[PDB]
Formats: sequence, C-alpha cells, structure tokens
Amino acid sequence: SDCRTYGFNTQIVHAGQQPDPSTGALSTPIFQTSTFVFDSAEQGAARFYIYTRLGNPTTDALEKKLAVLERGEAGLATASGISAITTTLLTLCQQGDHIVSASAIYGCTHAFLSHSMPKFGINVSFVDAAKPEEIRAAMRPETKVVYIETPANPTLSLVDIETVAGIAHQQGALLVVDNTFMSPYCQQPLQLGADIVVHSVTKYINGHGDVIGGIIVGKQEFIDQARFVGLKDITGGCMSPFNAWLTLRGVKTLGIRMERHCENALKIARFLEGHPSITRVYYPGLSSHPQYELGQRQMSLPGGIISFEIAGGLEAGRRMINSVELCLLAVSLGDTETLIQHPASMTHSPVAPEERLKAGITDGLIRLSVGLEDPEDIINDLEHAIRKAT
Amino acid sequence: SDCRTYGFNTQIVHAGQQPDPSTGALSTPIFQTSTFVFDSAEQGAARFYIYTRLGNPTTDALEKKLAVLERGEAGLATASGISAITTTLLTLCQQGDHIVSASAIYGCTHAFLSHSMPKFGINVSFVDAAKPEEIRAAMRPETKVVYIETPANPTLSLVDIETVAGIAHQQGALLVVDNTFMSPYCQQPLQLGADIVVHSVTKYINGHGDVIGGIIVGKQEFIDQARFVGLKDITGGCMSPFNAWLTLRGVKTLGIRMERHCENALKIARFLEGHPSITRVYYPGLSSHPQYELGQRQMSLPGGIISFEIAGGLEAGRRMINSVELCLLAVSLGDTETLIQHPASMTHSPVAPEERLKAGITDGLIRLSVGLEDPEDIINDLEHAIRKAT
Amino acid sequence: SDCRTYGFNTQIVHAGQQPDPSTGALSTPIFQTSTFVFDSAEQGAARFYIYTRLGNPTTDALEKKLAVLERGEAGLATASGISAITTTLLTLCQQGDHIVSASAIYGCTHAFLSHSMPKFGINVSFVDAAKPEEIRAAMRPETKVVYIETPANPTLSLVDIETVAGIAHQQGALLVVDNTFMSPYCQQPLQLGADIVVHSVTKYINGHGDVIGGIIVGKQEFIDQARFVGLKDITGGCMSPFNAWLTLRGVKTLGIRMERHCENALKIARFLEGHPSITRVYYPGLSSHPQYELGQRQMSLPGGIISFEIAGGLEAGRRMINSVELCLLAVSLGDTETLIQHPASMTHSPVAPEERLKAGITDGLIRLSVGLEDPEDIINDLEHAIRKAT
Amino acid sequence: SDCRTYGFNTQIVHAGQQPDPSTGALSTPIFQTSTFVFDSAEQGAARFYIYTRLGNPTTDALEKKLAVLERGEAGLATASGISAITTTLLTLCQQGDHIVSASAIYGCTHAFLSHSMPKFGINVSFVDAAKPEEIRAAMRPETKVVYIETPANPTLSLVDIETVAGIAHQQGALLVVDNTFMSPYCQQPLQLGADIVVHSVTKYINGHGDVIGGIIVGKQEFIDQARFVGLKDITGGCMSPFNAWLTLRGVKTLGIRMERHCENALKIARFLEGHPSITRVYYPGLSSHPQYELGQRQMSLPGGIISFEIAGGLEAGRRMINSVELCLLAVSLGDTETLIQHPASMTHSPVAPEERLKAGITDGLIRLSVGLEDPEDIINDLEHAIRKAT
Ligand SMILES: *Cc1c(COP(=O)(O)O)cnc(C)c1O
Ligand SMILES: *Cc1c(COP(=O)(O)O)cnc(C)c1O
Ligand SMILES: *Cc1c(COP(=O)(O)O)cnc(C)c1O
Ligand SMILES: *Cc1c(COP(=O)(O)O)cnc(C)c1O
Repeated sequence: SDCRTYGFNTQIVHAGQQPDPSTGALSTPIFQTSTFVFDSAEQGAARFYIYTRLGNPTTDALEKKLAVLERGEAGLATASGISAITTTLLTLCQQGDHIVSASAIYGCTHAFLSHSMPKFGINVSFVDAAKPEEIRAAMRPETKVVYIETPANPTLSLVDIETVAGIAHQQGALLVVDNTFMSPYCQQPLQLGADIVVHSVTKYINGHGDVIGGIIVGKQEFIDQARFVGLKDITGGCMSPFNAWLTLRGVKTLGIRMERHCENALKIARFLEGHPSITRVYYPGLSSHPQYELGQRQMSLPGGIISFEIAGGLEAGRRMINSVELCLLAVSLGDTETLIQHPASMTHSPVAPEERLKAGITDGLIRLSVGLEDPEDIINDLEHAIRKAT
Repeated sequence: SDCRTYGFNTQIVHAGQQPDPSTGALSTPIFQTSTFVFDSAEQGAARFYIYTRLGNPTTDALEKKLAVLERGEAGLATASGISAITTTLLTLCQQGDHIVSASAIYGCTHAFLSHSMPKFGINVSFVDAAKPEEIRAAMRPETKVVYIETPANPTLSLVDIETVAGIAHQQGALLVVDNTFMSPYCQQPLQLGADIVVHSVTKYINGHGDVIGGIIVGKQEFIDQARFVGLKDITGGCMSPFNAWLTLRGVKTLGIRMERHCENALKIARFLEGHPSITRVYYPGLSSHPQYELGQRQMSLPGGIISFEIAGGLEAGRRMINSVELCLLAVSLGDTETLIQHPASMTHSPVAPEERLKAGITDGLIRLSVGLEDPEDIINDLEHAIRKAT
Repeated sequence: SDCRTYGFNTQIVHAGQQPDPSTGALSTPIFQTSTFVFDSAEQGAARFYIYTRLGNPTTDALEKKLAVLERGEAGLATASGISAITTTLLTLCQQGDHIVSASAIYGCTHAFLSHSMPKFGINVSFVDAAKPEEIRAAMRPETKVVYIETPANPTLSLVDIETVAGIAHQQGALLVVDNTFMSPYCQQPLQLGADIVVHSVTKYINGHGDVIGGIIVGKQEFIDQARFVGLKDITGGCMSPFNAWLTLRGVKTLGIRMERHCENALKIARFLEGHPSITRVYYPGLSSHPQYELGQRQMSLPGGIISFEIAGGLEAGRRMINSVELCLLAVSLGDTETLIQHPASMTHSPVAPEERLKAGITDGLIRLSVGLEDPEDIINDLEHAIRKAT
Repeated sequence: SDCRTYGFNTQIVHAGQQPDPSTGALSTPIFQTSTFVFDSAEQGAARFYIYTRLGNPTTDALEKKLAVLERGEAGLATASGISAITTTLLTLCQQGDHIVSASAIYGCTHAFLSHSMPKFGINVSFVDAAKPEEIRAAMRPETKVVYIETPANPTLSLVDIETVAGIAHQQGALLVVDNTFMSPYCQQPLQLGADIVVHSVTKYINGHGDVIGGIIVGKQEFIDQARFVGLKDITGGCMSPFNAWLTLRGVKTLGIRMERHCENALKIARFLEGHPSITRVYYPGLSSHPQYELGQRQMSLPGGIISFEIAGGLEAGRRMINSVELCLLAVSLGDTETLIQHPASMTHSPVAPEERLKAGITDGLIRLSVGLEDPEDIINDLEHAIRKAT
C-alpha cells in the first residue's frame, strides 16, 4: 500500500516508517553511527548510505514522514529551525540576489536577514506581509525569494499564503513559508502554492520540549541541492540520529496534541476576552481577529498560542508573570506544559520602549503557549495572577 | 583545585566535568531539553541558560574540556566538523575578504572554499602550505585568515604551524588549524601560535564511530562571536546534548586510544615499508618521510593514519580492498575498528585519472585508519590481501 | 503548590516533575549514571542518592508521577512488567505462604505462579475471579495475597475490584491488581480498596512501543520493602534512567492517547458487532458485555483493546490476519500503531485445540490493540481482510 | 571468518558485532523497541525476534561478545549485576537445595544468600573459600552450586578457581564465579573449570560509570534456561537495549583500559607500600600478598583495585578521605575516574566495630579504585591527604 492514500492521523503514525525488514523491530532503530561500510570496492563507487552527514536511515524516516504530512516531494532534517531557514536561503541565494521578507518574523531569523545576509552581498527588503501589495512593490529583478511566517508574533497576524504565492510566482520568485506555529496538522503552505516549507521541529512537531531541530520540505530537485550543497558545503547543519528518533516519537501524537492544544487555547482565549482587566486578546479563533475569515480558510484550527495585553502596562505584566503558579516562565512554545512570557520585561528589557512599540510589543503584552493541562487549571492560574497583578 | 594544573591524562578524564552539585551524580547528566525556565521576570531579563541553541550544561562541559586540552580560552561545539569550519570562517569573513588556504585539505572543506565562499564575495587562494613562502606570496590587504590542515591527506604531508603562524600574524591575518587528524593529545596548534583550532569530533575525539560533530577552540572574544553570531545567526549548527554527552564519554579514553592507535600504526607502517609489493608508505613515524624532523618537533606521536601505494595500480588496489577480511571498507577515520579505502576506485572513481594524479591520488594509493585490534591480526589481514592482489 | 490538588491532565503533565533547580532545564535530565559522589565521609554515612540500584533522580520522577496518578503513596520502577509482579510477590511471600490468583491472567504471570512459586514453597490456587465467591472459598490461613487482572484476556472479562478487596481484607490478605490494560487514566484500583497496583509500562503508560518496563504503586511502608529487599536482594530488577526518561516522555500524552484509543476502539467494536461474518465481539463498551454495568462503575472509559471471533475458525482467522494491510501482526498492546494477533495460529499454535478452548481461546478469536490512526482506515482494513477471509 | 580465531584485542573490538546488512551502518543500531512484527501468521508461529523481554538484536550482540571473551557458549544480559547472580541461582535452585558460598563476597550478594534464599527453602553454608578444604567439608547431597568471587573484598584475597572447580565437580555441583573484579581481560574462570561466570557490567566491562547491568556466561543449555525461565518467569531482569548499546561501546576499550588501570594501580600500590604512615597494602601485584603465586597463575594482570590501612584508625581514615582533592568519594569501582572509600566511616558506620573487624574491615581500611588519570597526580593527591590525616 501507499501511505499517501491514508487519512492524516494514519499518516502521522505510519508515514515514512515500517517495521525493520531484517529484524521485525517495530520502532525505527536508532542508527547512531557516523560510519557506513561497503561490501566491495564496486559498491563503494556505486553509492558515490555512506556517512550520516550525507544521510541516515533514522533521519530519512523523519524526512519522508514530514514530506508526506506537508504534501511535498522530499524532506531534509537540520540541527535547528534556524539551520533549516539559513540552509534554505543560503542554498538559493548568492551575492547580488535579493529577498523580500515579512517584517513580523522570528527574532533570530530577522537577525540573519538584517545583518548576516547583507554581509554576503544578499540584500533584503522588509515589508508588512499582511499587505500583499507591499510585497509586490518591493520585488526587484534580482529577487529570488519571498519569505513569510504565518501566524506571526507578537499579535498573531496572518499572511495570505495563496495570494502571496501568486504574486511571487508572477514575478519569478520562490515563496518560502515558516510553518512552525501551525504544524502540517493545521496549515499546509505547499497546497496553497508555497514552494518550500521550513519548520523548527523544536516546537509542535516534536512537541516534548527536549529536541532542537529543523526540517525543510519541498521539491526533490531543491531538496537535493539543500542537502548536497547547503548542508554539505555551507552550514554543516546535520540533525543527529537520536534527535531524529525523538522527533519521530514526538510526532506520533501530533494530531491528538494539536487538537488538545487548540481546544484548550480557544477556551482560554474566550476567558481572557471576557476579563475586564485584559485590554486585548490576540487569537485567530476569536471572531474579532482582523483577519478572521482568512484564518478560517487557510488554517484547520486556530492554534495553541495566545497573546494578550494586561491593564497597567509594564509593572502589571511583571507582577502577573511573577504570580502564576502553574504556567512556567520560558521563551519556547509548542511544549506539553503551558509556557508564559512577558517580552517587555524579559526578552526585550534593554530595547528602547518606543522601539518595542513600533515592533508591536506593548509594555503589557503577554504571550502564552497553551499546554495539555486541564484548561480549568490554566484558567484558574491566569485568573489568580491577573487579579493579583491589577 | 584547578584542572589546568594537572597532567594531560588527568585533564582528559576530569576537565570541564564535576559531580552534579544537586544530586552527586558522577556522570554529566544528559540535559536533553530545548527549554529552560526562569524563576521570575527579573531572572529572565538578567540572563538576557535560556535555550539549548544558546548553550546547554552538557555541551558546556564538552566545550570546557576541549578548551583545556587545546590550551585555549573557550570552546564551541557544533553539529559537524564541517559546521565547525564554516561557522568559524563565516563569522570571520564577509564580502570582499580573502582567505589563503592549503590545497591539501579535506574534500568537503575544499568544496566550501572553492564554490561557496566566492558566491558570498569571499575569495580564496589555494597554495602548497608545505612551502610557507607560497602562503606569504598569496597574502593580500584583504586577507583575514590563513587556513591549514596538518597532517594532510592523501600522503600525510605536514605544515609548519609555528612558521606559518608567524607569517600570518606579520601580515595581519589569523591562523586557523584543522587539528582533526592528530587530536589535542598529539598536537596543540594554539601552543605553536595558531589563533583558532577546529576539529571534526567525528574522528578521534569521540573515537567510537557513532557521533557526527565538531568543535571550535580559541579566544573567548572570538568564541563569543562564533556562538552568538555564527551559530545563532548564520549556520544554526548546534550540537545536540546527547551527542555532546557521547563525545564526553568517548574522549575519556582519548589518551589510551591514541597511544594504542599510534603503537599499532607504527608497527603496520614498518611492515608495509618492508613489503616488496608496496612501492611507497606515507607515515610521519618513518624516517624517510620528507618532513620527518618537523613532525618530531610538532607532534608528540606520529598518528594512527597510514597511506601506501600497492604495486599494480588501479586493479591491484581494487583486488586488495576486496580481499581483506578484518579491515572494513569505509571512508571515515579515527574509529576503534581498522578502516580501509581505495580512493581511485571508491570516492574518486568518476574523477579523471590525470586529475586524481595532480591531487596526489595515484591509482594504487590505499588509506588505512588503524584501529585498536591486535596489530598482528591487522598485519596478517594486510599480508593476506596484498599477496592475493599482486 | 501541590500537584495532588490539580486536575488529572495537569497531573499527567506535571506530577513528579519540575524544572531543574541548578540549571532551569525544563525536561527532567537523564541521570544516566551508576555512581554518585559524596562531599565528605560524613555525608556518605548520612545517606547510608548513592547508586542507581538504590534510586536515581530520573526514575524517582517517574515513580512520584505514577504514585500521584494512581492515588498511592509511593512508586517503584522496574526492568519489566514481569519484574514489577515478581518483585512484589517475592517481597510479600515466603515458603509456606499461599496466593489466590485469577486464572484469566497474563501468560507469563501464569507461568511464574504455576511453576516458579511452588518451587520456592509458595502455593497458588487459581480461581475464576469473575465469581468473588470462588476467591473466598480458596482462601486459607496462609493466604497472603489475592492477585487479579481486570479487564482480563482473552475475552475482556472483568473483576469487581471493590468487592474482591473487601473479601481479601476480611480474611487478612492484601489485594494486588495488575492495571496494565486500563492505565490510571481509566481505572484506579487503590481508590477501590486494592493495596498494591502493578503495571507493565511497556503498554499504555509509555505508549510508544519502545520501552520494556514496569511500575509498582502502593503504601510507603510496602514500597520501601519492595525497593530495599525485593529489588536489592531478590530480583535486581532495576529500570534504567534512560527508560525512565522515555516513559516520563510517553506518559505526558497518556490522557489524550487514552481518549483517542477508546474513541477509536468503540467505533471499531460497533462496526464489528454489525458485521455478519463476525460471530462475537468482546468489548466493555458494548452493552451486551456480560459485566457491562460493573465496567461502567469501575472504568472511566472502556479501553482500547477488542477481541472478536471470525466465522470459519482457524483457517479464517489465519486468512484474515494475512490479509490486513495497515494493522501490524504483533503480540504487544498499547502502542500508537494498531496491532492484531490470532492466538490459535500464532502464540498458541502448539497448544492442543481442546486445551486452548478451556482457556477461552477459540480457533477464530482475534485480538486487536486499537491505535491512533484514523478509525475509518482501521475499519476499512478490517472490512477488506474479513471479506477476503470468509 | 570466525571471531573466535582472532587475538583478544581484535575480539574485544569485533566479536558479536558486524556492519548492519540492511544499511551498512558500522555501529550496532540501538533497537530501542518493545514490539517486533511478523510478516504472516505462519512466521509468528515459527518464531514461537518477538519481544525485547525474550531477546533484542542490540543485546544479542553484547551477549555474543561477552561469550567470546569468556570462552563460553552463550551470554545473557541483565538489569544489574545482582540480577545476573539471582537469575542464575534462582534458575538453578529450588526449595530443599543447598549452596556453598564464599563468605568474602559482595555485600548485596551476601544479603540475598543469607536472608532471601532461606526464605525460599534454599539453604546456604558460608565458608572461607581461600581454604578449599572448607568448601569440601560443607558440601551435602543437596548442594547444587558452589559460589565464589576472586579477588574478594575487602583485602583482595583470592580463590583457587581450578582447585575449587575440581572439588565441586567431584561432588556433583556446579561452580559459579563472579568475575566482576577482573573482567575477562584479566581472568577467565570458564577456562579454569568454572561452569558459569557472572559479572556486574556496571564496573569494568562498561567502565564509564553510566550503566547498571549484569551478564551471565555459560553453556547454551543453561543460558537457555536462565533466559526462558529465570528472566522470563522469575526475575524479569531485562537489560534495556540502550544500556546494552552503551556497554558494547564501553567494552570496545576494555583492553586498553585494563592495561592502564593495572599499570597505574601497581605504581600506586608500590608508593603506598613504601609510605611509613601506611601499615598494610593489599594488592595482588605486591609479592608480599599471601596468595601471590596463585594470582600470577590465575590472573594475567593484578587488577585496578587496592586496599590499604592508614595509621591512626577511624579518625585518620576519615581525615584522609576528607583531604583528597582529585580522588572522588564513592562506593562503585571500575570507572575511568579514581574512586576512594573508607568503609568504617561510610558504608559500615552503623555496624558494630567488633563486627566490622570479623568481616576484615578495620577502622583504618581504605579502598581505592584506580582510574585513568596520570598516576603521578593520583600519588600526589594520596600523599597530600595521608600527610594531613596523620
Ligand atoms: C523557535 C522558532 C524558530 C527557531 O527554531 P530553532 O529550532 O530554535 O532554531 C524559527 N521560527 C519560528 C516561527 C520559531 O518559533
Ligand atoms: C571528517 C573530517 C572533517 C569533516 O567533519 P565532519 O564531522 O564529517 O563534518 C573535516 N576535517 C577533517 C580533517 C576530517 O577528517
Ligand atoms: C505485557 C503485560 C505484562 C508483562 O509486562 P512486560 O513489560 O512485558 O514484562 C504483564 N501484565 C499485563 C496485563 C501485560 O499486558
Ligand atoms: C558492584 C558488584 C556487584 C553488583 O552489581 P550491580 O550492577 O551493582 O547490581 C556484584 N558483584 C561484584 C563483585 C560487584 O563489584
């Protein structure tokens, strides 16, 4: 049979994997090796597995699974989400090329695009990707890539993938989408015209807060270049077989995890929207979200991340996060535990307040990654902390 | 006490490591986490461990140990040896800069320098680094780095680190040395004036054929840039904590392994030099090596790698590797098992024979990574195969 | 706060665990050590962690979590489910003691009780535990333990835990319940009067088909004896820290997994009950189950295991399992993949047919462990295979 | 070829292992699975791998390697050294049987034999096994097993394996030898007439202080019973595949480790014997050892463990261990780090002083497990601490 014909939950469990033919072992073995042996001089030349830096059976299973889930031809695992992004863009671009990027992107990605790319002669124009006309207006004869993230932090704004793909393609560029926030269970950019999808598997795909890693999915021709040039000759961004095996294990529960994350998040978002100490709640599942209908067409679920603004600015946000007893203070997302952060007092404390404001980070903004706990316990913890903070 | 005051074997065992203060666990715990939690808003801002992509306690132990062993200030672990090299060079260089590199370098490194760097506007001049005058003559006002490997494949030629460091420094450049072949047990480039040392830990440092990884050692100021810019904003070349833990475990036996590798290799090299079917033997421990005295000053042991040429060219080399029963056919080195390869029929089969010849790869050249088996068994296997092949 | 006060899903995620105080690492570190160090002679005497055979911080987290989930005082992890059972019974019993056991128990447990115990002078009487009067009638002055499993293979019959606990206690014996089939998410024997619960974590608790292990939960006084005598001085049945860490990771999703297993199983059970080629379907969620109302009081969900009888006996059962394309042929249960077996042709093939019949294993009986795939795909596979087999 | 024909170092590296046929992976894959799948009903019956509790390809490699190294037919891996011992003895013995055991045995083994065995109707007579006549005099018609350890703590006394084997066999009993202290590199009890060898792999065989585990080696007929009855139906003492893989990795360096341990230990023993503050030194490599010549015939090296008595009794021993700066205070042995303990103040502090004295534990006795550090550093640390303590 062919895994690409089964339902999505069946694919989550089985795609890319099968019992070991030699032993019958059901779990994918951990091929924690650096060296592969040849039977003869002739077999060594013909292969020219050889070396985990080229490929590995455990990692291959993960790559094939994620390719099935994103409806792409091929996958390539990497050492980190950032390595997935930079291996992709450094494979595609050289000195003199140009990229149009969303401004509302992950912080580390922004640093790569704003400082590292221009030092290699690759220029980047940042635009508001919620306005597809700004993408069009920034495209140049040298533009190779349009780069977007959706939903995007810190207010969970959206980008219309299908519309942007059509613009990029008419002007001769590829569209790369960072799909980390959604996972393939909730959004499928390649089905909407994107050429390449990248993820930090560190978040939902692994889901267990114990793996740093990335994945790239796209056409075989591109993935072959990302592997044999990008990984081999540029970043050296290999995923270890053990991390691939842990990610395979974590992704087995992706469907049931995303369903529970999103069911919990919708309940919490509605609680916050009814709370008179909370000025704003940013969540694609609330009908007041400015791009609500686009989200309903593009995403199968509204996600597990919420942002919200607490009354009273910086000191209220600090008092709030210092008053939670169950939510844990951390900067990651997509884990089984609920995580909370207050950027203005945590990650962006040395940034000038007016510079945070232009970046959409108000003094009272809190970001919540909703976990698998009972939502009543999460709501009770938030209610306890909000009441204290105000 | 201070680990930097003890003998080298003591440092191999103990440097960078101590019993866990919280539990007393002797083994370094495997901190297989992506997320680190803060106790309050204030602690989260002060730290701005946070995230394994920034650092991790297991990986920190490995970095500190290797810094002690190379007599450097700081270490930085990476996803692969190639990532150690490219994270280093992409941190140091930008569009318009220049590198002088040895020509006799690892194949993948050559591909990065010959094809990837120039596409980022970084030019590279390749020279014969056994001739320090060629390094001097190639240096330009824009030269930021001189890059060398010693010993170098395929004939185990050497580079005079101290002399080259003095030339590089007089002309305002840094010297980067790939010390993979030797390990810090046998050669210490920083003590001879190199600025930065890189290794593929995939070889001797781990030693067990089950980890792909790299390490960078140098001054704190540079390592901080390689970590917070190179890894964070360019390659995303993180080492996983489990790979760091395996490398810590493998390096515990580095001293006893290198002693046995080199004792075995010297016996095998002398056997091959006495064999009338073997035209040449390349090994720094043989007094006929063209740079023998330099090797005796620069290396504490002559290493575990041998190359040799079998009579009868391509078909004899193929028959030989097809006739071994104990040596395993593979392209890695530094494992506990003896590994053998015949480049002209394996890795370089589609390369034009006259192009292999200019690269020092003759049709009869065999490379041997000597393992920890009884040398009598290795010699008997080689003798059996050589006699058949001729 | 106290984890014992939160909801059950919150407890699944958080109980027994917290961020590492020394580093903030969110994931429980893998303390893969054999040795623990003391700061002084005095600290070494006071502790007399010391040695993973006594205890280990990773394994302690798992033990504490499972104790919370079963509402018991303490937990003890073991090398296998069988070791959990034998460490328990060999701690409790000595030469001259007696056990009353259900006859419908796991095969390996039956072998221990029928052959191993009597060779140590410990006698066992087997009874039909669906009939509590048979338990009472078999109790002797020497009876130390009543041992039950519920639901029990092969027809998923039940045992009334509360009623049996009252009988055992009136006659001075302890009740031990193997709760593997249900997990603490679906049944809590200690809340119904059982004294000790054992599990094979190999099944649902880990859930990922990659760990062999057991756990014991009960009063602190008993668990201390099971640890310091049973494990230390009898079975030497330690769980490795890595297996404990994997089980901690697997149990994070126990609630969402059990919900999906049981939702899928109920759909499949109803499909089979409507199928004219299927003579019988054994599933606690079907109202025709002989102990249906007891199951509704004692179990929060009817479970993920189904047994059923296909028309046409031995050859139909063999043709059926040889015709599935998605279900995998295996003898375990509780994995994320759907597993199927036909005992009469697989595990019990050399047993006399009339001896299988008395054991409740008819020639046409199939056992199904329902996984996390789309139930429509599982049903389509079963329908395809049943139609072929008949 | 056949691994049993090669030299011992070659066997250490290669025995039981080969490149994976399906992939060529050189490292033995980690088959971290609980479940094995069958291709058809017929293959499932024929096998009746099936289940890691029966066997596993990773663990099988370790078992085969250790069988080669001990010159035995078959091996069986276990959860701990204690499980290797109890699985062996509980397989061999039943109610009414008798064991003659050395008195100078590992503490936990003594507890099993003195308290657990008699509660199962199995009687044990303890004798001074340095006097083979005491073994003979204690044998009864019911004696099934003679059990010995050599060298034996706390004074490293010896037992003449060959002489004791002949006595046991003439009287119809099996000889079981715990060979943990020596490893197969230094002593081979089966070659001297022992029937079964057990080890705690926790010590030298793994060697890296990060695995708890055991191994049993003997005839195929016995090992089959220890596996299919002892492990399956009594102790449930399975080794996890990951622990087996780590032990395979650790044992690769067994030969070079034992050579360095013993070279270091002999230097340290001679230093201590020349020290006027040290009243006695117990080490088989010193010619004053009471069984020196027996040790030279039976052991290829004198081992890595030393015991010694410091002048000044209990308080001097406590001051000494509180004054070391490099040696670590711990109760294990066979690790790469040097470990030290003072039983009278650490492990035996609540034992009556006259009861320790009869057990050979004087108030001033120190036990040292010599590691792989520079021996000059170990000697300097001991000298520093001894001078302070006196
Ligand atoms: C966390 C994240 C990344 C970075 O991935 P890493 O695995 O941390 O390198 C990139 N994009 C998004 C949207 C992320 O959330
Ligand atoms: C193997 C090797 C490398 C590459 O290291 P990887 O870990 O394979 O990326 C670089 N330099 C030398 C000298 C090597 O032998
Ligand atoms: C599988 C099972 C066991 C045995 O557990 P192991 O981990 O295989 O030793 C015991 N009881 C039940 C109900 C089981 O399903
Ligand atoms: C440590 C030891 C044991 C016990 O082994 P574990 O792996 O700790 O269960 C048994 N015998 C000897 C000689 C030992 O040193």
